[PDB]
Amino acid sequence: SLLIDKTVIVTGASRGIGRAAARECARQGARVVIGHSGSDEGRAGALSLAEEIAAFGGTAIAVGADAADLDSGEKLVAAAVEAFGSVDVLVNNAGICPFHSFLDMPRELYLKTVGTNLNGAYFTVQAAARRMKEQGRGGAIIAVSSISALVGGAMQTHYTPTKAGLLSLMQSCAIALGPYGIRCNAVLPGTIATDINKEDLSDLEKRERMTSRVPLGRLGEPDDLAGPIVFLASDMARYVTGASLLVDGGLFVNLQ
Amino acid sequence: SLLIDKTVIVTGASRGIGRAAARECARQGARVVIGHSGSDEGRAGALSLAEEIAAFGGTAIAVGADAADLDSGEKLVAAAVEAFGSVDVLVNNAGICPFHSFLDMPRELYLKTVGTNLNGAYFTVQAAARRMKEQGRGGAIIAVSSISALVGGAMQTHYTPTKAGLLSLMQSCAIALGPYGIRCNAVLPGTIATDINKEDLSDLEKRERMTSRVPLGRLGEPDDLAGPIVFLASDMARYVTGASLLVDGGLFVNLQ
Amino acid sequence: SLLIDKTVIVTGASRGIGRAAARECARQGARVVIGHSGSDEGRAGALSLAEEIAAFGGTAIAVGADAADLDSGEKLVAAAVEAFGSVDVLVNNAGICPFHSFLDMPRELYLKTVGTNLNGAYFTVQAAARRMKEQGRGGAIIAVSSISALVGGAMQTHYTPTKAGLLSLMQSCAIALGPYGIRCNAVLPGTIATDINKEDLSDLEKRERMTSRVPLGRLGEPDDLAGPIVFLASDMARYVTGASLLVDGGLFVNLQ
Amino acid sequence: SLLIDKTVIVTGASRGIGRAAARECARQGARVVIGHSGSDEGRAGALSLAEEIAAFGGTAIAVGADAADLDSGEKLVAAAVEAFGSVDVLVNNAGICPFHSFLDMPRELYLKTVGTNLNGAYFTVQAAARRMKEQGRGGAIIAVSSISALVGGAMQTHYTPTKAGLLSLMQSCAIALGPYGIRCNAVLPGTIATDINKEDLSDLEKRERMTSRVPLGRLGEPDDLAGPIVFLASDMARYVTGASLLVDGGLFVNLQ
Ligand SMILES: NC(=O)c1ccc[n+]([C@@H]2O[C@H](COP(=O)([O-])OP(=O)(O)OC[C@H]3O[C@@H](n4cnc5c(N)ncnc54)[C@H](O)[C@@H]3O)[C@@H](O)[C@H]2O)c1
Ligand SMILES: NC(=O)c1ccc[n+]([C@@H]2O[C@H](COP(=O)([O-])OP(=O)(O)OC[C@H]3O[C@@H](n4cnc5c(N)ncnc54)[C@H](O)[C@@H]3O)[C@@H](O)[C@H]2O)c1
Ligand SMILES: NC(=O)c1ccc[n+]([C@@H]2O[C@H](COP(=O)([O-])OP(=O)(O)OC[C@H]3O[C@@H](n4cnc5c(N)ncnc54)[C@H](O)[C@@H]3O)[C@@H](O)[C@H]2O)c1
Ligand SMILES: NC(=O)c1ccc[n+]([C@@H]2O[C@H](COP(=O)([O-])OP(=O)(O)OC[C@H]3O[C@@H](n4cnc5c(N)ncnc54)[C@H](O)[C@@H]3O)[C@@H](O)[C@H]2O)c1
Repeated sequence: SLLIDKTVIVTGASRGIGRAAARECARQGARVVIGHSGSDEGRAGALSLAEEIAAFGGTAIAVGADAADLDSGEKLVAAAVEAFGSVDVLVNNAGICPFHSFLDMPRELYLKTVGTNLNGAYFTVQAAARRMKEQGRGGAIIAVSSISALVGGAMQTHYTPTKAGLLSLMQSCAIALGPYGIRCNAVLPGTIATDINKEDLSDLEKRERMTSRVPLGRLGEPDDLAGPIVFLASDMARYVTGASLLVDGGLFVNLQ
Repeated sequence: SLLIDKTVIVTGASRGIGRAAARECARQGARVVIGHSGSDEGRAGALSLAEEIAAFGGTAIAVGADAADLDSGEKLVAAAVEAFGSVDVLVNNAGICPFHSFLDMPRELYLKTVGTNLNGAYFTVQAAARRMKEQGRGGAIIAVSSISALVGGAMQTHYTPTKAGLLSLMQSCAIALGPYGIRCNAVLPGTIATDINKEDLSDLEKRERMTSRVPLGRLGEPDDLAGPIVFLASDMARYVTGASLLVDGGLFVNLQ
Repeated sequence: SLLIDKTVIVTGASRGIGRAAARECARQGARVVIGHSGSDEGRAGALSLAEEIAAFGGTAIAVGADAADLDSGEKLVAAAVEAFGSVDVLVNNAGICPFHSFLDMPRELYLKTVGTNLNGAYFTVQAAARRMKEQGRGGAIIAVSSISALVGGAMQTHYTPTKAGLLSLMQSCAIALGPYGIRCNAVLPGTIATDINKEDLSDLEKRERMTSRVPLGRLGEPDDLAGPIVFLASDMARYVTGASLLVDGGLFVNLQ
Repeated sequence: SLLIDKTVIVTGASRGIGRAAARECARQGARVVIGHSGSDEGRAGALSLAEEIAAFGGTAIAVGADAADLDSGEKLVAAAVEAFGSVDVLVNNAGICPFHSFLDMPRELYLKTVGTNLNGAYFTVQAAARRMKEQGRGGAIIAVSSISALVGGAMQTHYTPTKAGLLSLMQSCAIALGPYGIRCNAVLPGTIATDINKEDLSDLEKRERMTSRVPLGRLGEPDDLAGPIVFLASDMARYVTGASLLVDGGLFVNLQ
């Protein structure tokens, strides 16, 4: 078990990658904080994860927090220190991807995605990093960006820069927090059959073409990101910081 | 001269890389629109540059437009429309780098760098692209990103995401704009001796440290970015889009 | 323990990164095949390592196989077949780095680095992959590339192409082997204090220069590469293939 | 005109990218050396280029040289110094790509591609770089690698590592030759409708699918690489070394 006493903050853990990451952390011994949207969907799924975690002997807390609200980071660590006394791992997973054309992009739609995926993340890692610094025992930070941090997307001109900015954030934060033992890394998932990609997969017309492009012959599911995220949060990656890791089943390298 | 018919909009052309790029384009026959801060230090530099190219057979205006103000997009478009009739090349260069440590980064200063380097660039590219599509004659977009789009900066945790997002924006835009003949590329300059780093480089015991890391043996000057920017804006790059071009004297590869 | 049933072939496991990786896999329950130089300095290290893991409940043999000799592929396969019955994980680690300047690089020494690090790796991966396909149970390939696969080295113009080709080989192999359940990934270690750079790091006035470039504040040790190699070889990386994993303490991103 | 006195060595310039690069160099004032395979195809096409160059007032020489023959580099510079007195630019374009499956790759087929695309290139850049060094006036080196230096290819496990090795070579050579003004860069063309891709395009079944993936809406032709190569050889790129440049019409960023 890899996080036997580390307490892990996972944002946007209602469903998708964030949910499966928080669950596997508890299975490795972590004391998870299940952050969510503060919506009733977020509140319900988080309790479900919290209830499922204690079902096999784990412990966790559900805390609502809007990633666009720049005060959510310090509230999430404040809930984590009040509940478990320390902040050791931050999985900044919260984000949105509203597909939209570029030349007619609304200013509000763009600024809501930059604030949620980038700006809100910047102050969640900041509030978390501070706690790891004055704790003096190090820590791990994992940002969930995208394969789109390395390529483009015609309907994601407002999305891919936030994901490439999350990667770059982990690169610079790796330098600023390096001397304090705080390693910062990014996971770049490929096509994960989640709710963000539901509108495309609900067509089931090019899902067969989506799967065709993945060399592993299948789409990703949230538990594909659980293993890599807890690896980056563990002592198995003690010398890993400023790195990205593609979790895409070969999608990136498979040129056609 | 490789920009004869073209009309070029260069943001942040009052000083630094933007000035040299706007100067070299006009010597290649271009009709330049040197946007600037709206400052009178920026207006004088633009007007001086305008007079400079006026002295040997070039054309240029000067349009004060705050990049943090997203209306500046349609402002610089209409100004290049109402004086030159077309917009054929956009060089998005306006950017700030206020060196500051990560854990005590003010919200105000961080939003000021995101809005000035990324948000204002998105809608500046969007506004310029809408004109290129409406004309139906193709075009070229060039974003001045940075070597910091591939590596980190301890005092630039607020800065490197904007440049990395500038890169990713060029990638996603090259897809959405490709079918319309609009090429979008990023130039990645290394350490260039400008006023973005005048104080940062006046250590006088650390400048030569950065200088010894450049295999070419010298720091950059804004004229070194002029050649690569006109090339990417020229027909020499007819099949070049969605690409990045390191102009760093070998700094990135020099694993010193 | 995450490699219970698996059988691991580790080239160049007599010393350095290969030894630590072969040691950690067996503590994860693996049946290790520590290939070595055929040297008696390599045989003793392998036999010592074999006895080391034999001391706390592990299994291992020792197979002398020159990586420059491309028959060594089918040799290490048959040796793992004729003793353990299967080959499930291949860690291609054997490599030389004979520091030498570019313009006076002998043909013999250059071909010796290409053949040992790349050519012998290609057919070692090919031979191991043929067994994984014939079994039809999937598998994992892990190539020890380098941070030098993304940056340059003035005294490694013969060395960095082999590591960059090792990266690209993992990408192309992840496509051809993906449908057969065979994942192929590269680990990119930074500056690791081994005997590949004992003389290069004994300047004693340049070691701390490289050390100050690592944000984590220390050079690597072979045990730092053990965690990432077993992870990529484990089911934690079920959806990870064609990926690279920087293990450098932040060296790559630290634009010092 | 960008190379008004520079003398340019282009290898494998019979047809394809190498031919169109040598021709555009002459149109920019260069004194070209048209290297070719030494076959009768190579001899014929080279004379045709040489005859076509002098048709518009240029000057050039045809020289046969096998890239697999490691002595071809010094012979190519020896012919260039005997003909024009200096070596200033080296476009190492020679290479092959025999498509073949991985698990049944012949040792001879692999070693002939590593020797032609990588090993032969390493000593062609070496012989050329030496001349630029003792000339003391600098120079430019351009290696034609591939988009496959960044991705994979199922039928190119023997090909993509040589192309990624060519990139890495330019990165390390940029460091070793930096202090001597010798800039080394790589072009990464995408899908160029040449003879290497003829067997796929002669099917014309997925050529329509090949074009579908390119955002510029068309395949590449050799003159798409002429502009970028002469840019990298000119004073427009005086601060550009250790860089790669994608010339693919957006193919790399267009994820599907
Ligand atoms: N869909 C993919 O395949 C894919 C690929 C690469 C990266 N990502 C990224 O992974 C992350 C998870 O997305 P997903 O695939 O699990 O789909 P998802 O719809 O399940 O989103 C995951 C979580 O983000 C939460 N969230 C959204 N906005 C929030 C806000 N302001 N505050 C707090 N929580 C918020 C949601 O409530 C949800 O729980 C995203 O950031 C996404 O950009 C997804
Ligand atoms: N010089 C370097 O080392 C370096 C390295 C990497 C990237 N860059 C980038 O190069 C680009 C060129 O700038 P520079 O740093 O070379 O010279 P500079 O810093 O001296 O001037 C930057 C320009 O940006 C303009 N500008 C600043 N804020 C603006 C605003 N709100 N609205 C409109 N215009 C504004 C200014 O008018 C100015 O001319 C920058 O965007 C920078 O991010 C520079
Ligand atoms: N230590 C570093 O700084 C560093 C950095 C980047 C990459 N690497 C790579 O890590 C890998 C591990 O080696 P190391 O350098 O860490 O330790 P090392 O240099 O002390 O030993 C290298 C291993 O390779 C084996 N080997 C060498 N030549 C061989 C041959 N012809 N045939 C069979 N085996 C042979 C040796 O038995 C030895 O155990 C190397 O391949 C190296 O390219 C190391
Ligand atoms: N086909 C593509 O789209 C593509 C994409 C990326 C990179 N490349 C690379 O560009 C280069 C040019 O290939 P191409 O697309 O023009 O097709 P091509 O068939 O025309 O090959 C170009 C030249 O390479 C020459 N050549 C081959 N082997 C040689 C040898 N031993 N010695 C001397 N010359 C030799 C050939 O005679 C030919 O003139 C190649 O190295 C290729 O790997 C091609």
